[PDB]
Amino acid sequence: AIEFDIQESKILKGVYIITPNKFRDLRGEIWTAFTDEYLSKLVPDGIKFKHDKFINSHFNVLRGIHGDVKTYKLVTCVYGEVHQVVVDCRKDSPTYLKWEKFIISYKNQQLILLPPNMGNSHYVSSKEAVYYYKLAYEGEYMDAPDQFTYAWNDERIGIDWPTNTPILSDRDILATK
Amino acid sequence: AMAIEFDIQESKILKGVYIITPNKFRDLRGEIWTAFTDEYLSKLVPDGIKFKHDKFINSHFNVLRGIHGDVKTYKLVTCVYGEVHQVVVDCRKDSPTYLKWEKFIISYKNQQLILLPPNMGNSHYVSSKEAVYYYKLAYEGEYMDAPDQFTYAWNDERIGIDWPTNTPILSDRDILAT
Ligand SMILES: Nc1nc2c(ncn2[C@@H]2O[C@H](COP(=O)(O)OP(=O)(O)O)[C@@H](O)[C@H]2O)c(=O)[nH]1
Ligand SMILES: Nc1nc2c(ncn2[C@@H]2O[C@H](COP(=O)(O)OP(=O)(O)O)[C@@H](O)[C@H]2O)c(=O)[nH]1
Repeated sequence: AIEFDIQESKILKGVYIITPNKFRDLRGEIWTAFTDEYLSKLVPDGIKFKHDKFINSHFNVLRGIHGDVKTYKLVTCVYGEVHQVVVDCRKDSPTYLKWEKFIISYKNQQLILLPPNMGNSHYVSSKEAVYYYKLAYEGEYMDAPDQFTYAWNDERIGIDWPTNTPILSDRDILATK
Repeated sequence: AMAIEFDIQESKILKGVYIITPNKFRDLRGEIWTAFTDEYLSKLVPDGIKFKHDKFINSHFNVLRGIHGDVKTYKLVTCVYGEVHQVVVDCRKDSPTYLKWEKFIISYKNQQLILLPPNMGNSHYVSSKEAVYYYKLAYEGEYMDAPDQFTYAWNDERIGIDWPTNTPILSDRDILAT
């Protein structure tokens, strides 16, 4: 019954697009976002998905670009719509500072796996959105002080966003200067 | 850095059922919160049993789902968008509260995750326009799909659940139980 299509990105090595199946009828939809059996093999042995988070954001909010040295992230949108943008922040990568966009609609389920040293960002194109992500890492959670931040509009990255005037946290503003 | 926190209270009326309340960082952009960590919450289920399965149910207004359960699955349930009337039923025949129930009205204003042990009846009713229902499942071995689950009628008079309507939208499984 439960299934996952798993494709590697054609642009960024190590980034995977996971597409679950669902039971859909007129009443709504039911689906499995993760099982340990099918998806734990996306991260190397000894590192476990052990942390689930949600971000409720309003229209025109942009969060990013955030990353750290050890955390794998499995991300999606379970209500509304986001422009999810993954940035290659691995300095030893031949695609360093290239990016890939997924427009993730809660009607079309797509989970994106980001390895460590990748930049995570998203922009809310719907009225509200709910962003779900699982984190896999060893040891303590890497909070804001232990993360790096690239500016949402860094010209070296050149991300194509739907606006020039998003709503940004003070952290995400600070990175523009 | 606002630290990740969980308040954990046992239900005053159904032994073995826990109400988990996370903290949140709220600002003008919206909200960020942690629904689960292994470090804080794995101790809600006995040793050897792991939360290993995450599911979502997107439903419309007036949809009722339930009452579903099985012999071995622990469930950690909440609503991450909209509002549900979450109702837990004690389906443990040894229990002195067998077929009693407890309601939690769950939304982002009262962000609340409910832990159900095995042999408990899980149900919810969607009181908002749309809702997203998130739940984690902990169990050993294979997933228990619909044929290996029990079903009590949403309106079973022996249970006597107070729902906001007499005319919910029901799956054919949940109708069959009438
Ligand atoms: N792909 C997928 N299908 C699911 C999931 N959960 C439930 N279903 C399907 O939803 C269908 C309807 O569920 P339900 O009405 O409770 O039981 P049934 O009518 O007796 O099968 C079943 O065929 C399940 O296999 C899931 O996580 N993923
Ligand atoms: N309570 C809680 N706070 C969190 C969580 N995740 C992040 N935060 C906090 O949210 C705040 C805002 O993050 P952000 O604006 O991106 O970074 P900041 O501006 O440097 O604080 C920080 O203080 C984090 O510690 C969580 O799961 N729960």
